[PDB]
Amino acid sequence: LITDQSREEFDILRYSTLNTNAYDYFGKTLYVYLDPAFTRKASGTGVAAVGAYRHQFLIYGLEHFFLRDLSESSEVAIAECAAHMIISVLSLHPYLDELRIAVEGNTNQAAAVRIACLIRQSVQSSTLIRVLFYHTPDQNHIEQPFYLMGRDKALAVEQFISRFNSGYIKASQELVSYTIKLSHDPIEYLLEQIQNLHRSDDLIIAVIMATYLCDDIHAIRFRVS
Ligand SMILES: CN(Cc1ccc(F)cc1)C(=O)CC(=O)C(=O)O
Ligand SMILES: [Mn+2]
Ligand SMILES: [Mn+2]
Ligand SMILES: [Mn+2]
Repeated sequence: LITDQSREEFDILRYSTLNTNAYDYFGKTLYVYLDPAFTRKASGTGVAAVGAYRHQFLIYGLEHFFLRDLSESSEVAIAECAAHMIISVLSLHPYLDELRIAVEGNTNQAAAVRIACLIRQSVQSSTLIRVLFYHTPDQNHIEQPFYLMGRDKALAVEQFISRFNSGYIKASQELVSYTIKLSHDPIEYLLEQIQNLHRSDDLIIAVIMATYLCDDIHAIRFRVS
């Protein structure tokens, strides 16, 4: 259960990240979590781009979208959508010099590795940046660029609820979203998913997980793909 004050302050108090006199105030690494679409009913693809300000977090980008055809063409669509958001966030924040991405590979491990590669090729065509992916060892023990969700989801949700209520999770006032803002405010949209958090959710799961993978404890899992 999320406090009404935290919801109110999340809406009215946002980080002004474009003052050139304040570029050296923020963390220089962008953490991205991607939750791909999974179908009786179909879920969408959730993407969140978070960063650090001291011991707090700020959301830079959010993407939530549903596909019309889910046969390999969707992999290109998911990757391009995520890459477009990342490129725009990096264009506005020149202080970001590292990119740490986690692609959820629970639904399909092979498709997750394909998406990771597609994002890496798009981002590297557009900008010169260090790109690291979360690596998990597969059935054959070879490290692959995907994240596997399990029991730790309970820990990540718990951690989030405590940080959110303390006001340690804030939005950027130059928050990038190409998929949302379609008769919405991206924050008001995210807040609706926050109010339904229990003990569609793809966007809040991406926010919870991106802020969870910020920890030093996970740093060793991020490698060049
Ligand atoms: C079923 N899984 C994979 C999963 C498996 C085990 C686990 F602990 C956590 C996640 C989904 O990711 C579903 C989803 O996004 C959705 O319905 O929007
Ligand atoms: Mn408002
Ligand atoms: Mn998922
Ligand atoms: Mn999902």
